Amino acid sequence: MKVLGVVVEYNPFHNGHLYHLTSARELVKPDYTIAVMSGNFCQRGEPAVIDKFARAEIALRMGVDVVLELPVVFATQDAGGFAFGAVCVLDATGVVTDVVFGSESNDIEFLQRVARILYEQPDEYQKFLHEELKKGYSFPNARKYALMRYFSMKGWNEEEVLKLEKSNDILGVEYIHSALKIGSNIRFHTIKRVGARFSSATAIRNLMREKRWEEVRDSLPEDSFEILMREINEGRGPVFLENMGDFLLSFFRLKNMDFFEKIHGFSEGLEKRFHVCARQTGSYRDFLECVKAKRFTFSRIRRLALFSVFEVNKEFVEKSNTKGPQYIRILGFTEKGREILSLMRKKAKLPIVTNMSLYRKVLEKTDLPVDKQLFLEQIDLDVKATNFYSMFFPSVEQRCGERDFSIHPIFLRT
Amino acid sequence: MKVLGVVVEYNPFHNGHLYHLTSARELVKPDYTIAVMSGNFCQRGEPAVIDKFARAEIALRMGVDVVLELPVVFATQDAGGFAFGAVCVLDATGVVTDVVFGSESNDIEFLQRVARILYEQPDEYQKFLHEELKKGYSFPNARKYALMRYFSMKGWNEEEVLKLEKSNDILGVEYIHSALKIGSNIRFHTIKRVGGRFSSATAIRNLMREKRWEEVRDSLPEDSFEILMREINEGRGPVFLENMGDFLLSFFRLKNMDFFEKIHGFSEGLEKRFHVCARQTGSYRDFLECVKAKRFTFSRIRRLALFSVFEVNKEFVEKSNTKGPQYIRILGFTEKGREILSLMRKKAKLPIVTNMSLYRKVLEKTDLPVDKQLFLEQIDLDVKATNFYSMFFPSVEQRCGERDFSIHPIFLRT
Ligand SMILES: Nc1ncnc2c1ncn2[C@@H]1O[C@H](CO[P@@](=O)(S)OP(=O)(O)OP(=O)(O)O)[C@@H](O)[C@H]1O
Ligand SMILES: Nc1ncnc2c1ncn2[C@@H]1O[C@H](CO[P@@](=O)(S)OP(=O)(O)OP(=O)(O)O)[C@@H](O)[C@H]1O
Repeated sequence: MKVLGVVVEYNPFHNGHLYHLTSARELVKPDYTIAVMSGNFCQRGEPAVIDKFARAEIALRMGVDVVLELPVVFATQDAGGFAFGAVCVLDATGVVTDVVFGSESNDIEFLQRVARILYEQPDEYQKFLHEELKKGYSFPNARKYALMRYFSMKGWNEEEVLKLEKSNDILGVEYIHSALKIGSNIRFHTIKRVGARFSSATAIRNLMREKRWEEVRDSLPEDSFEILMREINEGRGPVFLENMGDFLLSFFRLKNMDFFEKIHGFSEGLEKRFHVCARQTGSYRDFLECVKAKRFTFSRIRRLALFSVFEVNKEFVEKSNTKGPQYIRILGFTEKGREILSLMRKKAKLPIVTNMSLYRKVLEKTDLPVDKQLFLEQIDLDVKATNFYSMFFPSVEQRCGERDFSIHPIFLRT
Repeated sequence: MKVLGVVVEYNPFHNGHLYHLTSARELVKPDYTIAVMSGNFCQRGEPAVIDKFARAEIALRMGVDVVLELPVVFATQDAGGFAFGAVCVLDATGVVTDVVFGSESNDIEFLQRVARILYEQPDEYQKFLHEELKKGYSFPNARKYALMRYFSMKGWNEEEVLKLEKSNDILGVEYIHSALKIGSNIRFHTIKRVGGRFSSATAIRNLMREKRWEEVRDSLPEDSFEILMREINEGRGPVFLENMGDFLLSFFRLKNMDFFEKIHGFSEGLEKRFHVCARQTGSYRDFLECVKAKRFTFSRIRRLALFSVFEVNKEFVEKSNTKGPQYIRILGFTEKGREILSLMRKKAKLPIVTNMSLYRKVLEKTDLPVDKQLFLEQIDLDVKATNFYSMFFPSVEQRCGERDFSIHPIFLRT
């Protein structure tokens, strides 16, 4: 039988997301659909505008059967790490046969060809890559130029490689590359991205900031808007990066360069830039602009700020990017979802965590040969991120307790 | 020639402080007056309501000739550590002859008698203490009972040991004790504490919170009130603990018990209490009440919160409480003050820091047998505290830069 996996953030779940999910299901005709979803922080280094429990419920309402958390250590990395974590979780379920992602080109054959080269690492490609890195280009640029030069040597059209300047197709190549690395049999598919009625998740979050609520409503499915309003009515949203800005900036003034040198992703003089800009600027917005230069994107800097505040160190990320996620966290499922979750319990290659109050017992008793210390470090980060995030709920009445322990997986009858 | 030393916090400088300074000057008739003053955080675990540069200027205008900073590692400790740092700084100037402190008993002979016992550690006293250290008693209590039982054996009145339940006389004993430890020749004196026109510093900060400025005005010398208004009008005040509360509470959610176990001052299950209360409560006020129990003072809990965010570890404090402050930091001086500073350059036992941009050069060039690593760690903490505190200036425009480097010692002309 067929099971559709999808890799998602849903920050917030909007019409474009409904378009993807519906397209994916109609294309593949799966018996079940499983989503692996970023938690309370997304890949761009921002908080989710409402939390993962709310967004899990929306995913269920929109046609997902089971929602899994993509652990924080992957959810907040650049595309390579993000993709690797996401494919490991989907593959580890033991049931996912097909994955569909939105694509600018909608050219799956092109993406598979590129993923194969990056997987096999032919020496001519490596030679080109090394030269470009030596020339001082950043890895994404160097890889691009190296692939182009490789395409040319092969008598292919190198201009086709320009498709990899588009974010979603880059991610696509990384999903496929990850599946190749871990030996997964998952079939990958593209669907065409449309619009940016379809506003980007970032535009919609900006509409919320400006309190243009009618336009927000026009951008989201009804159940998504309803849950968004629910969270806002109870003071659990919206949550914006700028709400965390004074914390981040103040926290960096507590740290010296020695600290940042241990944090994953620091290189190219970024330790000194974090150290100096933290002391010379008075707001996180100004901080970001101070650290920012030609060779750094805002998303890279914002990711580094999250890695710093959560003390996500180099050794921990190295192990996570080698051994992968050590557990499957269930954020929610439907009555129909029970059926595929039951099969996962038989077929999964990682321990399944439903009841967080039990996760240490799950680890102690599992037959699966996981890395115990890595498991504990990974899930501790997931919990820490939730606990930190909840301090920024607008209403103080919502800031108590550990929501990973107090909120069980969302459940909806079918 | 006589130089009056005074140990002070001045948070803010009020009429009781003017009474003390006037009384001390009348008693000692000093040629010069040097204050050693807590920086931007005081001994009760709270931020100074305006910063150290403003309060140093107030001190000079009220008749102090030279203001020195009490380094943070001492300023934020309990009475023993606070006193030790303060007396070390004053003794290290090489010019201080007399120290006068406010006293509940105004009985200097008694305070001297108690410090002598603590310093000389009689056999009988040590026995009692070891007994009392068992039966679960914390040291300051076990000490009090050991002292009482000691007083009985010698045939003195043990009820008199209850004079040491009083805050100022506790400090008095510790100043004298510290002077004996380091072999200081400083003469200590008491003046009786008096108390309308006299409100405590805590009462005045609450008046400020409630915006009763006329009552604040009535509690403060004119120049003290004037500079308080200046800082407020210029967006550098007031600064209250509750302004830092969300930072502290959020920060504790980033930490596990292993972290608090390394922080100075943690014992008696306080690590578990910090950890659990941080996750169970939604505000720092609620956090503090959660941690509070009969055997804990709020001041101790508040101090521990400060040691936690500044990562003031057990070993760093143990060395500091052994070797003392490694530098004399000058916050301000008058014209008259320049004179005694000139003599200090010949007589001082620690390196003197005027220009913070030069402190590494000072440390490099000094012939004094300081601990260089400890010097660097102590002054790093002073700078960190200033930088952290400045993020809580009400005006965002005032939050940039490192004030320790941007603001030279205050110089007042006569
Ligand atoms: N307009 C659109 N058309 C088709 N597919 C889309 C889409 N928008 C998203 N998807 C697909 O929906 C899936 C989940 O999207 P995430 O939650 S990972 O958000 P994101 O893609 O970064 O959204 P953004 O910020 O608005 O660009 C992915 O396969 C998308 O390609
Ligand atoms: N009313 C008073 N009478 C006599 N001396 C006093 C005094 N108030 C302060 N002093 C003396 O002034 C000196 C500086 O006091 P800090 O700056 S250390 O403040 P603090 O004493 O904690 O003030 P509080 O919080 O208002 O009780 C000390 O020797 C005091 O004894």
